Amino acid sequence: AVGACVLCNSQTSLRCGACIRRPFLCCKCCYDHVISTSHKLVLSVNPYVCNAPGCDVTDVTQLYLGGMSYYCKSHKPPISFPLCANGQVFGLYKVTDFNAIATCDWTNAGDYILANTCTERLKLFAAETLKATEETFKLSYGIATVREVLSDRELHLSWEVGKPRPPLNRNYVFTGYQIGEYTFEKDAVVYRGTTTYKLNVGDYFVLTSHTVMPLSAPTLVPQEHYVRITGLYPTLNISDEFSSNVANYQKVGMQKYSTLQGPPGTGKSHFAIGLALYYPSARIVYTACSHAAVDALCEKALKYLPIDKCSRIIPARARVECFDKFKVNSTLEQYVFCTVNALPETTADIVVFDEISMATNYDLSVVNARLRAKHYVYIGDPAQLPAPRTLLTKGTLEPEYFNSVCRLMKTIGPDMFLGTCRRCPAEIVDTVSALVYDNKLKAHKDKSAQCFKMFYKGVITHDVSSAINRPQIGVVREFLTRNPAWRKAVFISPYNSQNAVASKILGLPTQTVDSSQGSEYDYVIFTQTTETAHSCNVNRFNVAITRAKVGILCIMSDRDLYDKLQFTSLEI
Ligand SMILES: O=C(NO)c1ccc2ccccc2n1
Ligand SMILES: [Zn+2]
Ligand SMILES: [Zn+2]
Ligand SMILES: [Zn+2]
Repeated sequence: AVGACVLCNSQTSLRCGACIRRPFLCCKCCYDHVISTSHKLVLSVNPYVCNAPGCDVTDVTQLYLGGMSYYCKSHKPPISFPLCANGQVFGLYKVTDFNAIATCDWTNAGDYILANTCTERLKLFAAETLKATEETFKLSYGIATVREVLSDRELHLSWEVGKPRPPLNRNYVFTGYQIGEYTFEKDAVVYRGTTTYKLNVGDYFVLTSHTVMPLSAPTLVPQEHYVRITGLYPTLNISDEFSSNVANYQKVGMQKYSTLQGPPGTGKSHFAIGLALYYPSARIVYTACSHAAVDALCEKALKYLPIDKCSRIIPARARVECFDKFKVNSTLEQYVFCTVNALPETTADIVVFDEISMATNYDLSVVNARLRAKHYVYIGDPAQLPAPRTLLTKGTLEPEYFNSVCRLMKTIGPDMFLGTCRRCPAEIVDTVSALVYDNKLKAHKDKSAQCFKMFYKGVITHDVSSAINRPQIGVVREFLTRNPAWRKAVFISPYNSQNAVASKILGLPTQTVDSSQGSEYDYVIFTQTTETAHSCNVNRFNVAITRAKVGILCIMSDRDLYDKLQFTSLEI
């Protein structure tokens, strides 16, 4: 009931009762808020409401102080002071951006733009409010009850009337009952639970409604610049493998935090594990939002770092299968690999946070709260995919607004830039360099002469909203007959429904653009499916085509992105 103002830290008993996070607001800032928003309920030890029996006046602008009690204009005593006077709300110990964050529905892009351009304390308020609004929104969808169990990987379901049905993709992990978490894909719905239980008919699955904890630590700690490497001890016997990053590792020891922008295949994993070989005594915590990103870092460490000094932290509510070669849950091992949401309360000499475009300000703050380190290193690429914002429907979110780190990388630029792509054929590197990296990404490989583009709009069908283009899958099928080396290709598309149709017809392994991020394949077959804002997104486009080591076939719908592709044009 007594804390500090979320706008100027001025100690106060006042909290906004109309805010879903009930932030402490000082007399000056509380007034500026209630006089401009629909928010008029003010909370103290006792609420600011009319004390007169059966009176429902709760608006602080319509209330007055009767000695030590509160009353409306109809019930106030002769000697009373309005709670709102001279730019203040009465309380003990006696902003336009805060009003917008506190009242927005988080469905517009301008809401997220503001959540990142605001002050630091408002970035945490925006992050808490957004995350709590994302969870209260989970109470809105309808329950699915089992009607029939077809097999071990398929079932038929009954849906709740009056409440809408949620998107059937691997993104929306349902929580079933206490049989564990369960996922779905499209009347024969394919079921895939984290736990393998012979599902009983009549059982029900409901979405993961978790409670949002408050944020204390900033998204980014205040920057410090040092004259020498601080708290870290370099090697002199440094493997020629990592000699290219020595100057950047030294810059890491001479700053509190450092940003590394690394386009696809420029050596981000290599940079992260080499930093451990450069400061060999340093205790490093490797973190990322996804289990896949943390696992990718584990594969690189297995190759260069002693397997005994490594540990993979796995939480009890195990949703996906993880890295199995390190000792599990040993918080004290020199090298700790763990996802943001499972981080223990520990300290480190260096913290490395990878796949930084996928992080939210909620995640940035959590890392600063659970880990107290001498140095922080943010590795990622603002030209790659951000975390999905489930409430955002109106407008497109730009990279300088993904999180505080991406905002820094897109405005002041990154501290370090890995400029040479070692993975992709030159056709792909030249296209993405011009598309998203301002011609600064250089190709290490020559042109493979296996990068093709075909302009084919086909026919667009929709399974609810995930789009399908059967003629584009047919064009791929025709190409494969004439190109058997492409038999070993991974099929990629912006839609899971397209991928389900392509897996049945082509039999190729399948990946959405979003789930392909971080991975690499010799051959990639990409069908754009539609020319929507989703499939034409340049960050998704950049990710889609930078998955290929040898060859890529792009069946395009957008003339703009087709014309930008510096690939060999095909006909049929
Ligand atoms: O070792 C690596 N991964 O296997 C790697 C990848 C990409 C690189 C790019 C430039 C310099 C070095 C690199 N190293
Ligand atoms: Zn204040
Ligand atoms: Zn409010
Ligand atoms: Zn009253």
